[PDB]
Amino acid sequence: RELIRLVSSAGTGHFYTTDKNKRTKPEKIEIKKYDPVVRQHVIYKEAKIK
RNA sequence: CCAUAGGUGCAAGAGGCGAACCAGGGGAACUGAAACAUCUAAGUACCCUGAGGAAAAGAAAUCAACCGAGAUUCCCUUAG
RNA sequence: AAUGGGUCAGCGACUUAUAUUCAGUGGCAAGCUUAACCGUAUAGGGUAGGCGUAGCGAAAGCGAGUCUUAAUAGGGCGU
RNA sequence: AACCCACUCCCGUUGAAAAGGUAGGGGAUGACUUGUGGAUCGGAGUGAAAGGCUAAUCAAGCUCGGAGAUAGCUGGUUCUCCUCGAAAGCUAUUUAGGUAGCGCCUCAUGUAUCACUCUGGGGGGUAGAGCACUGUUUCGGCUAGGGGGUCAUCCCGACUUACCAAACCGAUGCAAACUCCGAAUACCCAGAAGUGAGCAUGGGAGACACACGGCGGGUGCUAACGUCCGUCGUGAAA
RNA sequence: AUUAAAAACACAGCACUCUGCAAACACGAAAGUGGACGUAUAGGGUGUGACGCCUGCCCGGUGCCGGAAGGUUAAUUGAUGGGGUUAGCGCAAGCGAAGCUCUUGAUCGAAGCCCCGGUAAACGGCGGCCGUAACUAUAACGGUCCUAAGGUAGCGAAAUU
RNA sequence: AUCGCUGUGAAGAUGCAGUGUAUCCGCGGCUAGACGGAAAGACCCCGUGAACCUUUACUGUAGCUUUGCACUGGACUUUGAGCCUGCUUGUGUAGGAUAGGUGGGAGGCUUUGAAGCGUGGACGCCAGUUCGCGUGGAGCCAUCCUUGAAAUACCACCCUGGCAUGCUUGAGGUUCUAACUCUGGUCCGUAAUCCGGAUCGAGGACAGUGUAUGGUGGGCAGUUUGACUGGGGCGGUCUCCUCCUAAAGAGUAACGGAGGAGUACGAAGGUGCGCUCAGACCGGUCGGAAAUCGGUCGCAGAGUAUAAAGGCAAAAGCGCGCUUGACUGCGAGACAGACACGUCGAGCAGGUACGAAAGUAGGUCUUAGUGAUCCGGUGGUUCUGUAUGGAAGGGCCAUCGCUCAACGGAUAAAAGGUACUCCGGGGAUAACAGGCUGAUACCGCCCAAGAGUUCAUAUCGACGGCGGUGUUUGGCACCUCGAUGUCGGCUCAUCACAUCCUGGGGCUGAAGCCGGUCCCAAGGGUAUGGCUGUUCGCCAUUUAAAGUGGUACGCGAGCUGG
RNA sequence: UUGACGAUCAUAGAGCGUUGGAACCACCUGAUCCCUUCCCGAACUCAGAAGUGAAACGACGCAUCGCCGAUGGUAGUGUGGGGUCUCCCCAUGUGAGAGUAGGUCAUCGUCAAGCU
Repeated sequence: RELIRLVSSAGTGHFYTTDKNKRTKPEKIEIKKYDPVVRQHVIYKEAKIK
C-alpha cells in the first residue's frame, strides 16, 4: 500500500492523500470529489507524493 | 686589492624587590546537563612579560531613517 | 544479643544578598511610585523607567469586541 | 671464617625492635661486596619483570592552589504551652531505597446543611444449581455402522453376530476459561422525618519499605509469622 | 625492602626480520645528543632456551611483502542549467539586455581499498557417518559426508584423565 | 544492689513469667558465657559511584604517509588542449564530377578552360579529385547540356580532414647551474673547529620546511556498556487486542493459566432492488464415503477479509444496477480520565450519489494493525519582510521521513575485565550457625494378595492408607554486614534411648551348642593400624562389644592449619 | 359470515382430527400488450373469468409433545456470637433451583364489511 497524492483538476494546489496497492492495479484513478476552493465537486488524479 | 666582520678605549642608561590594581602572551579540570562526547564551568584558576601612579581607550571611512544625533570612559534603565 | 555515648566544664548546626509570588497590617487612590545622581547630606529635588486603567489574533490589523470561516450562522477567549 | 644474604623451627606480637633475637643454613676471586662524589622524576623514571622500588606512603608520590569539588547516601539538629491530624495507594519514569501530578491532612475565602445515616424505581450473571449448548463419564437397550467368528462361494450368496463400535432411546455423574436458569449483598437516582461539615478557588506540607488478624481467592504441599490481590478492623500514631 | 625463593625471570646457544651511514631506532616543540668517534663476521626488534636425535600437513581468515591492467576515491578547477535585481517595453498584465550576485555541478585529481599473486622459527587451524576377514568379537580393507586442510613421528590415567 | 532451670520474646535472657537454690569480703588457677576487646566487613548486592587495564565499543588525536600551493629556475623534447591564419580538403540513389552549406554569379574572355592524348604529385564513401601542362601559349564541365532533392564557370562568409607555425597550457622525458643543501676538504676570526665568513667538491630544482587535504593510527586521551528478578548470574520479558483469575456496577496484582496483531480493500465502501444456512436423508450417466441436478426434513447446529469474546430477520450473511458521503467548515452535549492523547454525536451551512417519494450516506458487525517534540524536504499562501523598492529567511495551512520494539522515546553518534582493586551504604539482600515448615528423610503403625512343602502373621509381606522425631536434600528470608572466625585432627567432656556389650525375660519352622524376633532396663564399659586433607569408606588383625544421635553438624580470648 | 392494520409475545406453540364458499380469498386461463428470468410467465407483472375449496387459508375439537407452575422443605447468604476451626453450628433478617398437586388448543383494539 504505497501512498499517493490526488492533485485537483482546476488551478488550485489543493490535493487529497491516500494509499494504493501499486502491485495489483498499475493504472491511475479519476475519482470525483469536493474542492474547498471552487466550492464544488471536480475530478482528481495523480500519484507520486515527492 | 679596497673594507665590513672582529677587537680595545670612553660616555650615557638598564638589571633587583614590592600586597592589590591595568594591558598583552599561554591557558585547564572537577562540576552543571539528575548518564555523556557539542555546550557549560570559563578565556575563570594558575603561569610568564610589560608599564603607571593609575592604566587602557579616544576626536568618526561612527549611529540613525528621509527626522536627525557628533569623541572616549563610568553608574541607572531599556530587558532577562 | 542492632546503632551511638567513660563522666564533667567550655564552644558546636536553617544564615545573608539580589529578584519575585501569596497572606497579615499601613499610605495615598483611576492612579500609585521613583533608580542612579544632585543636596547646608536620614529632609528636599530627581517621574527617565515600571505596574495599572481593554481585549482578541501566529501576524498585519481591528477594537467592547475580536479570531476561525464562503460566515453575517455556530463556537473560543473578553467585557 | 670476616663479609653480604634470608631456607627451617621455637620465642616475641601492649615487643628490647612500626620486621629482631638464639640455634641451625646458602654464596664466599667474582653475572662479587662496599666507602666517597655525581646522573636519570610523576601518566615520568628505573626494573635478570614481582606491578617491584622512587625518604616507615605507590594499578601512577609528597605539598600548596582550583575548592566550603560532588554525594537521590549514613550520622546529628538545642526553651514551654494550646486546637487539628495522616500515608506506606494509582499513573509515568535509565525507573524500583529518588522524584512528579491525582487520592488522603492543614489553614483561609466563597457558595451551598449541600451531603451523610432511614424508605421507592433500577440493570447484573457471582454463590448455588442444572445438563438445553460446548466438553468429559458410567451401565443398559436398539441398532447405523462398518463387521469380529466368518458359514464361506476359482472370483461373488449370504449362515453365523465370536469384532467391535457411531447414531438413537432410558437411567447416571462433573467443569475458572460450559449456561435453559438464579438469590443474599453491594451499587445508582428519586421521598420524605429526625439527629450531626458538602462543593470550588488559593497558601503549606508530609506519604508513595507497610505489618498482622477475620471473611472471599491465585500460587504453594488447600505447608510456612511464605508470597501476590479484594474488603473491614487493630498496630504504626493508644 | 616487611607472610610467597619457585617449576618463575636470566643465560650461553638457535632461527626469523629490519638497517648502506646524515643508518633502522630512541629522547627531545626545535637546536642537538645516544647509537658509535662503531660500518652488515656490524647494530636494533621478536620468539625459543646447554647437549643429543629431530621439527609433519594447511596461504581459506587476519597481517606483512610483490604487482599494476581495470574499477571506485580527497581537497583543487567550474563547463552547463536554474534563480535574484532592473535598462527597456507594455493601458495594464507581463516579458526582459548588459552588469552584479545565489545556487547547480561536467570534466581535471594521488596514495588507499576492491582485485592478482607470495610468505606459517608471522597471528593462527589440524572432521563425521556406517558396512566389513573359517568362533570371528574386532577392523587391515570399503563406502559416504564436509574442509583452506583434517594431526605424522614420538609420548600417553601424565604439573593435563 | 551483676545466680540456675523451664517457658515467652525482633524468633539463642544476669534484669520478663513461674519456681528452685545462696551468710558478707578476698587471694591463687582455668577459659564455658557476657552474640567478650581491636578494625563504619574485604565475601555478596546496590550507587544513572572512582580508578587502572583490554579490544574488532564510539568519538577523536601523537606519529608516519599521498597529493595541491609557496620557497622554485632554462634548455630541448614526447603529448592533451584551447588560438590563428589562408584555409587549399567536401567521393553514397544519380549528374559529366562533387554536395556542409546561406547571398552574388548564368556561364564564365588572366595563357579563353588551350585545348586533346597522355607528364608526376599526393591523393581517393577509387580509377573519384586537385595542382605542371610534355607539346605547345592550342577551347572548354555547358552556363538544365544534363540528370540529380540543391548545377557547375566564376566572388563572398564560415567549418572540416588536417597542412603547416605561431600564440598560449597542461602531463611526461632528458640535461644544465644560479636558488636551496652538505653531521666534505683547507684558510680566516682564534690560543676553540661550536658558530660564522671566504673559496674550491658533491648533490640540484629533487630533498626539506610552512599551509590545505586523503590514508593508516589502543601509540594516547575522554568516555559509554539498561531494568524487572521469591539473592543476581544464565534464560525469559519491556507496546497494543480478546477471554479467565475479578468477589452479578467501574476498577484491581503475580517470572498466574490460554491465544492473537506491527495489516488488507477503489470494492470487501454508499444506495436501491431482490434472496436464504449447514447438515440428514432417498432418486439419479464414466465421480462416488463425499462434485453437479431433484426432491422432502430443517427451524442458525452455517456464514462474518483477519484471534477470541459479545452479537446479527429492518438479517450486520448472499447476489445484481447506478456511484464516490473513504466529502469541506463545524458541533449542543456527554462518557472516560494525573497530564498529554482518547470515544460517541444530534443538529446547522456548503455542495453531492442513490430512490417514485418519505429517507439513507461524515468508510468496513464491533473491539488490535501503531511513535510526542526538535530537525529538515516538498505544495498553497502578502502576514512579516532590519534606510527605501524588491528578494532571502521566517510565520500560518496542507503533507513527507524515528524500531535503542528498553515501544512517555537520555545523544547526530557507545563493548568488555579486575583474584591489584578503592569510597559511600545494607541484615530493604546471599553464602556459615539459629528460627518457622516437612515435600525429602529416618522410626512406626493399619488392611493382607501372597511364600514360608501343608499353613497370611516363626520369619517376610506386593497393592494402598494414618502418624511421630527434627537427624539431611530442601522451601521462606524474621535476627546479625559501625565483623556471630567456616571443614577434619588433638585435649576435655555432658545428656537422650529409638540398646552395640553385660542383666531380667513371651514366641520360634527353639533337640543340644548356637540363633531369629519382639517387650523391660541408661549402672559401668564401648580397639590398635595401613591408604586418603578427609568425616566416610575399603582392607589386615583383634575383642565380652568395637552403639546411633543432640550439645553454634560440642570445643581456635584451649592447640594445630593438612 | 370475511378482509386489512395493530395490541400482547408460547397458558398465544407443534401434532392430530374435522370443516368453510360462489360475498371474500386462493388456486386457475393466456401473455398479445406493460414487465420479468446470469435458462425458464417458477417468482415478478399485465389482461381476465370459466373451474375448484383439492391444495392453501380460516374456524371448530383433542393435553398425546411442548410451555407455564403452586404450597412445604432444602441449598446459599447480610449483621452479631460460637465451636472439635482446610469445615460447620446458634440468635436474627432473607430465601432459590430442581421436583410435586395441577394448568393451557389464548385475550383484545380500529375500520371496511356478514344477523350484524
